[PDB]
Amino acid sequence: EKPNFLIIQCDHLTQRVVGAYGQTQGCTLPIDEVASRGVIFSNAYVGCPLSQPSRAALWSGMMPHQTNVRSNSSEPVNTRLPENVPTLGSLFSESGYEAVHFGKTHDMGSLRGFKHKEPVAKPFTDPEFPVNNDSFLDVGTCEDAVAYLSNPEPFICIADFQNPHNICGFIGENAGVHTDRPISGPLPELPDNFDVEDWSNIPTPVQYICCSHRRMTQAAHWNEENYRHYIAAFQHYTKMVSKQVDSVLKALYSTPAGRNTIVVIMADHGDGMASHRMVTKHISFYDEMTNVPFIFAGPGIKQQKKPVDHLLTQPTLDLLPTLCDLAGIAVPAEKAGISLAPTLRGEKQKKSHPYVVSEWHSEYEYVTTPGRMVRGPRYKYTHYLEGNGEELYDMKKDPGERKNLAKDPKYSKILAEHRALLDDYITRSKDDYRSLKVDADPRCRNHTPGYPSHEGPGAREIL
Ligand SMILES: [Zn+2]
Repeated sequence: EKPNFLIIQCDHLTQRVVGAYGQTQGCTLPIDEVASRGVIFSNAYVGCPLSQPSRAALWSGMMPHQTNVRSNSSEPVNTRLPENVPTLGSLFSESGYEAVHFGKTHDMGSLRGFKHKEPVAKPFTDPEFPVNNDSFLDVGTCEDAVAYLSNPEPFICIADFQNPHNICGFIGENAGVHTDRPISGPLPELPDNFDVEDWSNIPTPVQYICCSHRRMTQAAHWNEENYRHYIAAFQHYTKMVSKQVDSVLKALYSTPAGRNTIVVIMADHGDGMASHRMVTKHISFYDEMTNVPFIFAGPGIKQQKKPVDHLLTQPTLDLLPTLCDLAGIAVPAEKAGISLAPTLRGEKQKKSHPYVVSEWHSEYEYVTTPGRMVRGPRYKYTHYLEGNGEELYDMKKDPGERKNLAKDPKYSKILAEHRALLDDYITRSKDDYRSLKVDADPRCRNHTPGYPSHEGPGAREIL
């Protein structure tokens, strides 16, 4: 019998908060239970740390400059994926699967082939944290997926949850200098990489996220207590969505279809979680935002106690071929992803990514400051057109990315070697990166570098 698939994706969800990754306890027990039956990938980099580019890319198995959906802007700034591009939904539908999608779309046409049902917001009251339509829509999504799974073959079902994206609304309610609303639970500690060591040693676009990113403008002058309350809220919205994941899985396993279902849990991108002073996602490529949870379990998938760290994976590219392989569906040769089904099955992985990549372009076209990330087996390299800025982090010895090695002459060979990987990427993927124009108004680079120095309203008000 062909397997069913349930893909659960949570917007902003991070490795740090998912207990299976070993950093934070107590926030994701239902996800951790799935992980404990299957396989989790340590190195799972998304193609862009932003929702619409990530999703347009994910469901088509392509990179953002190829879909040409490079920001969150709507039509005509970004155009829907052409109907001739194969997608996860087209491939599965054409192979006899019922393909259904619940929850957040934000796909710019890459969900073609799925039958989508729009969720309806179901409001509720939270006595300690701000909640908004992000959280209320998730209630509807959960109801929809529960109803579907409680009476389902073969099928592929996506449940696209918003949380912990309600962190964005939290930041708005706590913008600027403020005293935090008291909460009852423990107040988390700041991460080891909270502080930026040296602002002069990071790229211009990253130095001025306070100017270009509304949420960073709002948090720029936050104190340490303020950031700790941010982390608490992030954990709270994570717990909230984890309860919905539990409800969805209970529905799945309530009929005989469940045991024949492969479950995937992932995120479109992560969240700064105060690391590098960052809130949410914008411009930078640090692991908190680019390296997401990527968990599989189900029939034929052999349990692995240890996270898989010997492979570099790219969910944005790899999900489509992995699911097709598990379903016995031929993948178009042009798709650049690499099926992980052999690793999942305990069979020989004959092909793997030598490196993985992420992209930045713009958020809403106020500031266009393209960049690229290359994660090799050990080091992460970043480049930004603006100022020709570069980063180089030793991910083995400096997993917090505190120490930029790009200007250290001891690392000049390593730096060259990673520039060369970017060159290979640009060639093979037909990236127009090197020809792109920076549009970064000097008004958004007009104070001493770094967020504590930020003055004034930021790009969306000034430009
Ligand atoms: Zn600023």
